[PDB]
Amino acid sequence: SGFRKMAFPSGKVEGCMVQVTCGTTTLNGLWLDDTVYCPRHVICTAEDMLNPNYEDLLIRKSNHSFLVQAGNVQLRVIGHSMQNCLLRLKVDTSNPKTPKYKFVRIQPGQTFSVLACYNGSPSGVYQCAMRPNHTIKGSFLNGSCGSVGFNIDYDCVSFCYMHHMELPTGVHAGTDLEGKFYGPFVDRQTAQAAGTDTTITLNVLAWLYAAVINGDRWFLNRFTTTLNDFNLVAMKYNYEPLTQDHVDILGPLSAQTGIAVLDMCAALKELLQNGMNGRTILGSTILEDEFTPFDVVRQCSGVTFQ
Amino acid sequence: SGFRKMAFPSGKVEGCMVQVTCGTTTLNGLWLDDTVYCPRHVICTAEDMLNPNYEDLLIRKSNHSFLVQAGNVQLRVIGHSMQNCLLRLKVDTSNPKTPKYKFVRIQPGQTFSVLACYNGSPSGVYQCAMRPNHTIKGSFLNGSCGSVGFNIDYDCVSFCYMHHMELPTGVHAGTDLEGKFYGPFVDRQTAQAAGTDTTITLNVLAWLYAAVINGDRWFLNRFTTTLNDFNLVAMKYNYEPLTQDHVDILGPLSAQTGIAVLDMCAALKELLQNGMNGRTILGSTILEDEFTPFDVVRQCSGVTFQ
Ligand SMILES: *[C@@H](C(=O)N(CCC(N)=O)NC(=O)[C@H](Cc1ccccc1)NC(=O)[C@H](CC(C)C)NC(=O)OCc1ccccc1)[C@H](O)C(=O)OCC
Ligand SMILES: *[C@@H](C(=O)N(CCC(N)=O)NC(=O)[C@H](Cc1ccccc1)NC(=O)[C@H](CC(C)C)NC(=O)OCc1ccccc1)[C@H](O)C(=O)OCC
Repeated sequence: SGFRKMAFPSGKVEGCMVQVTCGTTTLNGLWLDDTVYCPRHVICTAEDMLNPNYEDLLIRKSNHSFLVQAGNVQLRVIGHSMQNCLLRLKVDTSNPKTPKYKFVRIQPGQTFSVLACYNGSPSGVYQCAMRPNHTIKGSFLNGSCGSVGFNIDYDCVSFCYMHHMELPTGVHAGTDLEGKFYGPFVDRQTAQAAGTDTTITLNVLAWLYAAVINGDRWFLNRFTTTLNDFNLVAMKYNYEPLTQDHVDILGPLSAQTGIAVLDMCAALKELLQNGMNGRTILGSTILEDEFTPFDVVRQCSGVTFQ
Repeated sequence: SGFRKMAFPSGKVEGCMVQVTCGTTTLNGLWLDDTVYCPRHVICTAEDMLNPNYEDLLIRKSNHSFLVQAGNVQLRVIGHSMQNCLLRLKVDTSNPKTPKYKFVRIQPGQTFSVLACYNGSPSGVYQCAMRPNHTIKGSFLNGSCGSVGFNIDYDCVSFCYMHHMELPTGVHAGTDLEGKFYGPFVDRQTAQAAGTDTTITLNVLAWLYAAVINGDRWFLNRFTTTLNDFNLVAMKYNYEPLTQDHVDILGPLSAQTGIAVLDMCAALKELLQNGMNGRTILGSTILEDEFTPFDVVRQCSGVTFQ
């Protein structure tokens, strides 16, 4: 019993973290096989963070311009290239600790674990969701660029995020492991802002199923709704529209709890309209939107507490 | 910027997790040097979970009654003993991956990371606090007994919890790594209940400092309070009393933000008395009590966003 945001155990990714230094800049990198990946802004200098031209900043770099440090050991750089907003440095050595891994591009509303690192040294791990506005609400201080986000299935690490920037509202922006940003952001210190965000409807509904699977039914009601009517109320509250795909995704949870998805929507549409005020759901006031239906299945019992 | 519950990276503890089987029971253990530690209830049988006599259940066990499995490898058991509510099994082998470690007995209000494991296989990590009523609000399903809680400073793992039981309210109970329970609980399936819990005042105040360090001042006020007057209001709301020790602990945060602790108490005493209703603090409605002043210092910037 219990329901907690939880991260994947971080050990397979700790054995991949290194420190990359170019000049007086040090930031984190990710060593997998014989390659180190890191934000290309490692090559910026203090005086040009506004409009760096990376292609031009890089052609002035050689292999011995980069030092890669793994533990107390120095990795020799034997080639480099840029890929989108990342650099790929070839090192002497293949990392004995490389796990099975994939690189994947996570989709808004999905969740992943962040391993926050400074100077190549892991300091903490936490779960977060890719927001609909393509930023994440992370927790990162100076030196965290290069920290990665990932998910793990069986023995395989699916890397999905490398950290790059913080935006004025204190939320965070970064790229996939091919160096393509999430969202419209760019790796320069020019004014950028997160676009308005929206609540992730699919996740809020999932988390209502988890509350029920765990034993709470208080927020239910005897009413049903049309997808279309629900979506009218969602607009008003700044929720993403619910699509039939989202409804189908929620099938297994609906089946385990015996509550039809559109009955759960009417319950949400009543929480939205009438408030919670006085009562929590799984320890929370505020409808929580950072758990996927997959995260609820992974973590809850397969047997409903009826 | 940002503020997130975060766990310590879990890799050093993943390399310590094994599976211990006695009969048809399998649960997790913790291998450190040449010893495996696990809940003694691994020796219970289906028909006596109410009143097992462990001393008598154990004298009927030999070394070859236990199988210890590390990865695909079998560890031979070469001696065993009981210690309080744990067994210590000596294995053939010293674990090559033992980190520097200590065993410590965490104190109520402190926080630690739990690595949830099933069958010796880590599945997730999350942060939780030792509640004043000596249970933790964890998230654990059948097979999680033996999962551990820990903190890490530098290279050293301080183990503080091994999981044993779930109580009817869905909260959790367990022991230190010397096998002494936290709280008045016992390792048998006889009726037990968590005592009434209380909110952890020191942590709520810490988290008000973190909100300020991050840049929010909304809940402040022009008023001050007496420790004693604050405590009157704390009783009414079911908060632990605030002691001068707690006040001294909060000094560094007070100094970084320039808000006197007793001014922060008056602000809390006004949140308590007037509600939050409409506004959040670091993303939360509900005053959060699962971050220590040490966890806020570890995670926030050292420079206040004034
Ligand atoms: C890199 C690092 O630690 N971080 C993470 C910061 C954090 N708290 O998450 N990354 C950076 O600091 C960015 C460095 C940079 C990136 C591209 C090009 C040049 C430099 N910069 C920022 O994240 C910056 C804010 C910092 C807190 C100052 N963000 C923006 O400028 O966003 C755009 C913007 C919006 C509004 C007004 C102005 C700008 C680590 O710092 C490092 O090694 O840096 C080397 C460059
Ligand atoms: C051990 C295991 O996975 N867990 C963790 C359970 C969880 N979800 O956290 N531990 C147990 O299940 C306990 C097993 C046990 C302990 C001592 C002696 C004999 C057996 N039992 C419980 O935790 C049990 C509840 C279970 C969900 C059934 N708790 C209590 O009975 O609490 C006291 C009580 C209160 C009110 C009424 C009755 C009892 C894993 O299950 C294993 O290997 O078990 C081997 C014994």
